[PDB]
Amino acid sequence: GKNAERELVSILRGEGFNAVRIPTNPLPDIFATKGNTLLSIECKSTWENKVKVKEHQVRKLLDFLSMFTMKGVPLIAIKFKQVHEWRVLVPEKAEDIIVTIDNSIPIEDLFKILEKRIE
Repeated sequence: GKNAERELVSILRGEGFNAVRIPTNPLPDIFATKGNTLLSIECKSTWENKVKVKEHQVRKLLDFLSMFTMKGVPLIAIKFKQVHEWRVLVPEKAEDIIVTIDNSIPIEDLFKILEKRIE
């Protein structure tokens, strides 16, 4: 998963986030900040149209956010290679989630929203 993580970090940095991959278990794949916003990211790349993220993976994203007094947004960021698009889902609670192209949004749509939330 390292190449996809590097690509995502590069995207986030291009978008003005300070983003870093955390070397590899208890921590998110990537975290990124811009202003008072902290993204806690599970990053996945797939040729399938869906990806399963386990409860404990989501929990790790949330626990990481709980460490900081920033406005946290947990994110499952998936490069859905079969549509050549990074899409994201913001987990609302720690549970098993199947992220699909249909229940995710383009990462650029997220960035558009975050631009408003930071503004």
